[PDB]
Amino acid sequence: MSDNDTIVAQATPPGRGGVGILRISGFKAREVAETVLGKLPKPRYADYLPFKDADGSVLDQGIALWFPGPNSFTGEDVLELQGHGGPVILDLLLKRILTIPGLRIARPGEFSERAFLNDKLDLAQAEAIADLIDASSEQAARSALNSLQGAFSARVNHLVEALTHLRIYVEAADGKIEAQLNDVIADLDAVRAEARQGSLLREGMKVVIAGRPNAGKSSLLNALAGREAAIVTDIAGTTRDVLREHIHIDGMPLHIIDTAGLREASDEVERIGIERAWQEIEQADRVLFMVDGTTTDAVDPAEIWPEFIARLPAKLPITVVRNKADITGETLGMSEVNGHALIRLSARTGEGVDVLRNHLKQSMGFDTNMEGGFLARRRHLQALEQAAEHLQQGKAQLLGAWAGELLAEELRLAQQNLSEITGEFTSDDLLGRIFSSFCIGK
Amino acid sequence: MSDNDTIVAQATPPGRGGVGILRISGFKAREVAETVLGKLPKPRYADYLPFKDADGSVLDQGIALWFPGPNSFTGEDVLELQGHGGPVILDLLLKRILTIPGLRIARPGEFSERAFLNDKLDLAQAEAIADLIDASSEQAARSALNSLQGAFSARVNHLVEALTHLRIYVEAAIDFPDEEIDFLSDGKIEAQLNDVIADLDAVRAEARQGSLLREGMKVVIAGRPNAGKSSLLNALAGREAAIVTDIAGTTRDVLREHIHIDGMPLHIIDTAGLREASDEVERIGIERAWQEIEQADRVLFMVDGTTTDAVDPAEIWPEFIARLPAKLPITVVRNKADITGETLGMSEVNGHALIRLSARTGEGVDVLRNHLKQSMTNMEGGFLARRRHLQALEQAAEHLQQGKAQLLGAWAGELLAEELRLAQQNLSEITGEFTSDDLLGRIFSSFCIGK
Ligand SMILES: Nc1nc2c(ncn2[C@@H]2O[C@H](COP(=O)(O)OP(=O)(O)NP(=O)(O)O)[C@@H](O)[C@H]2O)c(=O)[nH]1
Ligand SMILES: Nc1nc2c(ncn2[C@@H]2O[C@H](COP(=O)(O)OP(=O)(O)NP(=O)(O)O)[C@@H](O)[C@H]2O)c(=O)[nH]1
Repeated sequence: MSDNDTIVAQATPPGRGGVGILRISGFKAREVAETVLGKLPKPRYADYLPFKDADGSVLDQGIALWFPGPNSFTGEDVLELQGHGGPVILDLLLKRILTIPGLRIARPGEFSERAFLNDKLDLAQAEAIADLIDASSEQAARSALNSLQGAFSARVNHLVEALTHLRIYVEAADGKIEAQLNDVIADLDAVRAEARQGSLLREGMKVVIAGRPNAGKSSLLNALAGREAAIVTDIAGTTRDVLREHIHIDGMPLHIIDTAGLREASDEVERIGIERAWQEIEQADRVLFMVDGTTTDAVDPAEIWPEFIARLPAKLPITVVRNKADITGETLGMSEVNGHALIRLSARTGEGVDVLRNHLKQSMGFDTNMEGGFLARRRHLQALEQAAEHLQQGKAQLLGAWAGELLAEELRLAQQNLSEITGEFTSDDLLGRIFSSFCIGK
Repeated sequence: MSDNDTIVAQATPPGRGGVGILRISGFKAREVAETVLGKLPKPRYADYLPFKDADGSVLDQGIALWFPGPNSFTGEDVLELQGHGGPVILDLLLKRILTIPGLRIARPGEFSERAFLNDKLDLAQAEAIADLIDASSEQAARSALNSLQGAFSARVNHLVEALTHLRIYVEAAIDFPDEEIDFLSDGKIEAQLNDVIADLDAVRAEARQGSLLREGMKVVIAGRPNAGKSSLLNALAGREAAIVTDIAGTTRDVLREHIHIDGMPLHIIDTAGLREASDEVERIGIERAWQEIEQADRVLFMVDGTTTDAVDPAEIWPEFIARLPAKLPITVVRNKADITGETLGMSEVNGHALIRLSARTGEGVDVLRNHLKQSMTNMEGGFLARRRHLQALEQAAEHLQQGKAQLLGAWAGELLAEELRLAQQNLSEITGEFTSDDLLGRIFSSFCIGK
C-alpha cells in the first residue's frame, strides 16, 4: 500500500502463547511509540517497560524494541512491541494503535513488499521467504532455506551478466566465444534440470491406483498410508469417492489417489465416481494396475482388460501389481511384462509393500546424490522455457540467415525474460499478485 | 530432574507465522548459547546472527536475546531465539537443541512455575496460574494420542512386551535361585537380547514413513444424510470434494480436508450422514464417523431448516447430545435457509451458536468463518507431541547398547538388570508406568514360585 502511510500488523501465529508480537513500520512509528509508551528507548535495546493506553491506564507489560532505519528489516523506523500471547489484550492494543490517524493494517506481503522496494534483496528471495514458513517435508524446508540464502540469485545474475557481455560483443562488433555460448548453455541446462528436480518435492507426483472392484486398491493405499485410510471389505464397489492421501516414502512427497473399481453399475454415484477416476488418470504422473493373481494369470496389459489399455493415453508409465499373491504362491519381486513393471504382493499380509515403496522411489527421477540444490516455481520454469526458446531461435538465425540484428534482438529479449525473475523488468502487477498470496502481516 | 535443569521450549503458538520464539531457562542456558550461536552476544541487546549446526550449515537467521538472572522472566539464565515460524524448521532447531546432554523438553506450563517460585512474578494470580498449568497439561495429554494412533502404535507395544519378557527371564534368576524354573540363564539370554534391539529399529523406522502429521485443530461436520454435509464441506474447502446429490447416504467413507484461516490451521472432517444403516458399508462408516466424533475438537451439528424449525440441539436429537462428551464445544448450523427464508446471521440458543445459512449459494459462510476464528488451542499440536515420543525412545537405545556391552566381560546380572530397568523406565514415558510391583506380579503369574 502507501509507503508514506504508517502500518501495523500482528506477527506471531494467532491463538495463545507466551509472546504476542506486533510489528509497526512507517513514519508515524515514533509518534505512535510516544503515544503508547511516552518515551523512545535506546534502539536495539531489550527494554522492559509498560505500555500506555490513551487514558493512561497500564495496557500491559513486555519487551519493547525500537529499530530506526535503515538498520531494520525494512530499512524504515520500525517498532517491535512484544507483550504476551494474550489475544484479547492484543486486540485492544491493535485497536488503540489503529485509532491514531495515519495508521492502517498493511496488506499481506507489505513487510516483504517495502523491504523489496528498497532493494534489500532479490525479488524472488521475497517468495523464498514463503514456501519456508509453510512447507511439507524436512528436505523441502532445508532446500527452501538454502534458496532463501540466495544461490539462485547468484546463478541468475551470472547468466544475465554473461548474456549482457554477449550482447555487448554484438554491439562492439573467435570460436572460443562460441564455446562459451555453448558452455553457458550447458550450465544453464544443468541448473534448470536441478530446478526441475526442485519443486518436485513441493508436491512430489500423482500416482493412480487402477483396478476392478473386488481387487484391493483400497487395501494397498491403506497399507502405504500406515493407518486406517479407507474401508476394506468383500462387498463390491467398496469405494466410490475419490480419495487423496499425501505421504512421503523416504524424504520425498507424493500424493496417492484411490479410485472406485472400474465396472458399469446403475448407481449414479458410482458412475460419477468412475467419471472422476477417469478424469484423474490423465493428470497423474504415474499409474499402477492391481489385478488378483488367482483371477487370471495373464500379465500382458491387453489380456487383463483390453479396454483400459486402449482408453488410457500413451506416453504414461504404467505398472501392474498382483494383489493377493500369497494365495497364488507366486514369487514376490519386481518383473517386467510388455516393457512395464509388474510387482507381486498381498495387501492384507503386507508382504511386497517394501518393494512397492522402493519401486515408487526409484522410478521417479530423484535421489540423495545431490543435496542443497534449489527449489523453483512454475513461473521460474516458464521463464526458463522462454529464455531457452529465445536462445535457440537466436542460434538458428545466426547459423542460417546470419542476421546480426535479429540475433541481438533475440538475445536481448531472452536476457529480459531471464531477468524477469530478478524483477528488474517485471511489472508491478506480478509483484503485487505474488505478494498478496502471503499471509497477513508478513 | 532438579529445579536447576535447563529446559528448552517454544513460546509462540503452533501454526503459521512470521516469527517463532524458542526460550531456554536453566544452568546450561549459557552452554546452549555457546553451542548454537558459538558465542555470547551483548546482554539485553538485540543482536543479529544466523543459527548454525554442527556440520556448519545454517538452520535459520533471526534475533537472539540473552538475559542473565535475576532480571528476567524466570530470574535465571534465559536465552530467547527468534526466527521464522516454520513448523519443520522449528522441529529441526528443537532436535538440534535436545541432543545436548542434560537437556530436556519443558512440561506443560513449567516456565510459569519457574517465574512464580523465583518471585519474578506477582503473587495475586495464584488461581490463574493453577489454571494456566492445568489447561496446558490436559491439552498435551489429549495430544500424543494422534502421535501413537496408527501402525506406529503397533511396534512399540511389541517392543515393550519383548523387553518385559526379557526382564521377566533376567530378574527372576536373581531373586528366586532356589525353585525349579529352568531359567534361560545360559548364553541364549544375549540372543534374546539381540532381537529386542532389532525390534527397536523397526519402531524407529515406523515413524519415518507414512502420513505427514499435518498439524492443526480438528473440526467435524455431521448430520443426517442429504442434510447438506457435502455442500458445506465443498463450500468450506473452496474446491469440489464430495459428490452432491439427493440420494440418501451418498457418501460412505470419511473425508479429510485442510484449510487455513488467517494463520490458524483447521482440518475439516466429513462423514456419512448419521442414520440407521442397513448395509455393512453404511454401518461401518457410521461407526467410523462416530469414533472420529469423540476425538474431534470442534463440531458443527447439522440442523436442516426444511426439516423443522427446532433450534435447541437437545430437542432436535437428544441422543447425540447425551452421547457427546461434556467438554466438546458444539455449534448449530441451520442449513437450507435460502429455501426456508430464515434470516441469515449469528444467534445463541441455550449458550450454543445457532447460525442460519444458505449452503447451496454460500450465504452466511463468512459468519461461520468469523465464529470459528473468534472461538480461539494452546500449544503441543503435533510435531512437539511426537518429539516427546521420539526423544524418550531415543534415550533407551543407548542404555540397551551399554548394557549389552557389559555381557562381553564378566557375566554380572545385576548391571544387566540395572540397565534394563533404566531402559524400561525411559520407555514408560510413551506407553505408561511400569512399577517394580507389576514386574513381581507378572513373575508370580508366569512361574510356579509359590512357597
Ligand atoms: N490376505 C490378503 N488380503 C488381501 C489381499 N488383497 C486384498 N485383501 C483384502 O481385501 C479385503 C477387502 O478390501 P476392499 O474394501 O475390497 O478393498 P477395495 O480396494 O475397496 N477393493 P477394490 O480394490 O476392488 O476397490 C481387505 O480386508 C484386504 O485385507 C492380499 O493380497 N492378501
Ligand atoms: N435447497 C437447498 N439445498 C441444499 C442447501 N444446502 C445443501 N443442500 C442440498 O443438500 C444435499 C445434500 O446431499 P449430498 O450432496 O449427497 O450430501 P450430504 O449432505 O453429505 N448427503 P449424504 O449423507 O446422503 O451423502 C445436496 O444435494 C444439496 O442440494 C441449501 O442451502 N438449499
